[PDB]
Parts: sequence; structure tokens; C-alpha cells
Amino acid sequence: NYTEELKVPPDEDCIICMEKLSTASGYSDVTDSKALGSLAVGHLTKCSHAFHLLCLLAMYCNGNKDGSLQCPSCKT
Ligand SMILES: [Zn+2]
Ligand SMILES: [Zn+2]
Repeated sequence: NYTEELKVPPDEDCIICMEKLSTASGYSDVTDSKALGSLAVGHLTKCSHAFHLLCLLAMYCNGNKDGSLQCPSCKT
């Protein structure tokens, strides 16, 4: 993960699959997950929010191109 991981999922709820941050990544079905498996909650250091890491890595191919992912919440 590239964002300060959280021993436990917050109550912000994912923003990609729009699912509870407790459950898991909704795109886990079809996603180019590298090492985010499908159960890692991390708040992007950029803004510092929270979202299914894996999920982000999905749409991350659009923005925040460097070596991590972008924040789906505030498009950070
Ligand atoms: Zn998600
Ligand atoms: Zn954000």
C-alpha cells in the first residue's frame, strides 16, 4: 500500500464500488490488483481519506499516475 494503512476499516465507506469499507473491494472480480489483494483500507497520503486500495488501483490508471493510486472520494 502507498497510503497509511489502517489496522481497521473506518466508517467512510468505499467510494469506488460504493460498498462498506469493512466488506472488501467490489471490483475484486475484475481488477488489475498488483499487491492490494482485495482487503486493504488505506487513506491516500495526498488528501488522507479512505477507500478500498484495490478499487482505487483500478481507476487509478486514469489519474495520480506515479506508483500508487488516486483518491476516488475527492478525486485526489
Ligand atoms: Zn470499493
Ligand atoms: Zn480525497
